[PDB]
Amino acid sequence: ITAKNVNDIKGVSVKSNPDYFGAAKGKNLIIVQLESFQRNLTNVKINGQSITPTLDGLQNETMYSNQFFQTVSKSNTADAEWSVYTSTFPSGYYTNTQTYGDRVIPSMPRLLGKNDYKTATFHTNDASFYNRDEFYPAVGFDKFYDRKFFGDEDVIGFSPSDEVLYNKAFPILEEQYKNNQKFYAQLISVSSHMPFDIPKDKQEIDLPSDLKDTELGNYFEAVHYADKQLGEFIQKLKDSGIWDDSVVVFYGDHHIIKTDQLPEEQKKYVNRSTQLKAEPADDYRIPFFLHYPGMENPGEIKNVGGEIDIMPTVMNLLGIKTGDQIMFGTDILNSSNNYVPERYTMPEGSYFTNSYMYQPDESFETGAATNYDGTNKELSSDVKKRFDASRKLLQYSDSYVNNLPLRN
Amino acid sequence: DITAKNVNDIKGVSVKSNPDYFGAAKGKNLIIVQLESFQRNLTNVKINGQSITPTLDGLQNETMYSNQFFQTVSKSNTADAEWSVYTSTFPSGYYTNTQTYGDRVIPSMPRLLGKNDYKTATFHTNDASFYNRDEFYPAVGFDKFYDRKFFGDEDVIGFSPSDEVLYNKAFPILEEQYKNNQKFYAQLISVSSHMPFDIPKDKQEIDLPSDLKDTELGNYFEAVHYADKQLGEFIQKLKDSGIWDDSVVVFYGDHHIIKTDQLPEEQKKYVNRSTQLKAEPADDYRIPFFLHYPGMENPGEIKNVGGEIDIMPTVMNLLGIKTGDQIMFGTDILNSSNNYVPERYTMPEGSYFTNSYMYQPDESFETGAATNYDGTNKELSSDVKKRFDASRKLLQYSDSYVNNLPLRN
Ligand SMILES: [Cl-]
Ligand SMILES: [Cl-]
Ligand SMILES: [Cl-]
Ligand SMILES: [Mg+2]
Ligand SMILES: [Mg+2]
Repeated sequence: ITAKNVNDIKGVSVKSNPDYFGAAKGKNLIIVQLESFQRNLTNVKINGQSITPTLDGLQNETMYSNQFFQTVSKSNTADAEWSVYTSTFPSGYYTNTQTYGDRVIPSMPRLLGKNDYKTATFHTNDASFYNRDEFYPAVGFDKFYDRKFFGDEDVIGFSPSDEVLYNKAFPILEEQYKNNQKFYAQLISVSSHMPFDIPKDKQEIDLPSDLKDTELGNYFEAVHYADKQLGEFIQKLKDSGIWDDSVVVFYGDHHIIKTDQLPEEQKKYVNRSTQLKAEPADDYRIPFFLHYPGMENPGEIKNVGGEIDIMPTVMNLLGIKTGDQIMFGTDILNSSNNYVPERYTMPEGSYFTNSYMYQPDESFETGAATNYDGTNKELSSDVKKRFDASRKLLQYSDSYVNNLPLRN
Repeated sequence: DITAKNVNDIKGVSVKSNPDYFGAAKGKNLIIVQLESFQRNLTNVKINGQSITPTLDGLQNETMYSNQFFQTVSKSNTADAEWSVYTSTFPSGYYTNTQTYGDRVIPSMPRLLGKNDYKTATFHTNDASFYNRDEFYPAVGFDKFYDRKFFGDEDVIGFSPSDEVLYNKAFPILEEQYKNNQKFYAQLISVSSHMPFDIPKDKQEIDLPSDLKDTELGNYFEAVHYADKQLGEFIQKLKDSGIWDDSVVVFYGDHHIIKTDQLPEEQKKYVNRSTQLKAEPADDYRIPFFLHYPGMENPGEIKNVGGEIDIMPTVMNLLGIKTGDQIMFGTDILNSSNNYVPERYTMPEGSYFTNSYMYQPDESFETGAATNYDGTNKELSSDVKKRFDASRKLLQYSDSYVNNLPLRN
């Protein structure tokens, strides 16, 4: 298995002389993974109250996507991290951070570490969760900051709040910045994790009575809190000068609300402005925002992507050659026909494109392609090719990951 | 390979082989009322001499009742309560079970009663599309459900007809079954005390002190008082008609709604401390539970703990119905003394409540904490470990069992 072979199997055409290559050469990298944020519940107003004003404001000054998809399996948050760090698929069976925490895993932090970046990840819960204390070394992060680093002050749910996350991380980044140390920081938010129970004094949305004592109402309070704290973190990055010297990426780890299951009177709260009339496609959309210094071309990215695509997309902006490193993702700024294979909650060979989703049943022929306007799509040759490629890619990714060398 | 015996062995609660009260209510009707957002630490409260729940307080002298009965809910609280009660299986840590498994043939209390000559119905004044009830109720084998279409749009409180309309329109249906010798199980789901607790001004009967007036807790007290009043009127009709003397009647709160430790300091004096558990969330997770059956000679406080999953096995014993090979994760609370209640979703998996302490894990079992209900720490002994392991295994088995249920089509 080689990098070329994998790319040929996927069959997505990527520019040989890529645009934006090294547009952010030598810049820092800050990535924030936002817990349980989904695109169809962002940019929503409840009686004039914006739920995600921070994300809404970023649309004018970033490249962002309305068709960016989660690529997760059994352990959703950890599968998101797996996808992003490794550009390999999460398992259909295992939790990869558990099963492969004993391997030497090629990765984004490892590659950046070979290009003079110090690398760290930040999360306020204990790193024993999902085997993170083994996984983070396995992917070659120089450091991870876990509950031991963050206090037990201002707990929301089961660990310190996003406010504590950003306030304790920022000074570390500021000191690296002042000392001319190129850095990659990954922050994993948590305050908007289910059950979305936010202290009363931190709830800022006055909910209408059809949202009171509902999962969706609680979700909106938690997302609003998380978005607020993100905005305060961004303002500190701007004031400090870090923003103008860094690539910054924000994405939701995965969806949490099944919007077609909502009570009928709550459905009016779902954002329909970029709705896909196919499930689970619509819900599987996660917000995605990308900033880099001196960007001249902000706006909507048309090519679809998933979490596995973040690494190749970012490495291109940072001007880093990936060489022989196997990546199952694609640089989304240098392709136009990308697609995203899915598994676990969907059968193997399921995938999303920029215009339709395919899902098999007992066989390819008994499956269904559904256009994003809701109409059926005939199972043509191209639909078949992506199904076959998707299944082969998953096989290769599973085999590749399973054959990684042991750390000991 | 999951059997009823295996599940019971995993839980490890000792249940009398020759049970007491078996068939004490053989052949009687069953009426169960699920009271929206009632919690035990906000019942039997007086505000300046005014009783908030005088109906429930009065029942204490003539029922078996519990001061340590717990909610067992997850993502969709009201529906998870119904799930727990009808199925005696745990709500999911991930799904809303009434949504995800509404396409299954689900073994249940109404299904089992239907095989013992009961006609079964559930009543709720909102639209049955909510939480997939219009599929869930058939899935568990209710003969009928009566929803908003049946109740009309008179006397709306909040978003649907009042508890008064619920009881007034249900009663004549029960009365006709009674007169025609049709044994029945009726499940009524109240709604007037749902948040935001908006009760019409002419229906507010508590004169609130200024530290409660126009506050969430104040509105909560008016709504609970209204709901308790209407429950009392329903009971009086059951008594007058003769149905009361021919029926097992169970009342329970679906789940708590007020986080009492988050109240303003001056409102905390309103919380009932008389049977306080000095552990959270144990204290708030207590829901009222009252059981009546005709010719009961032994009214008073049930010492053994229970949760919503325990209602089915407890009731089937009273009705003299053998459950056979039907898998139940709950326990007959009148024939055990060491029952415990696993919790999830708002607590980590392996958390549980006993009659004397709560356990909650952290990163591992060993880094968790057992807290006695007097507030003191409890050392993590072998028995504490066994219940943690059993709790986690029970949740796994329940999730697997429910996921493997056959499709209705
Ligand atoms: Cl008790
Ligand atoms: Cl559930
Ligand atoms: Cl139990
Ligand atoms: Mg997550
Ligand atoms: Mg409820």
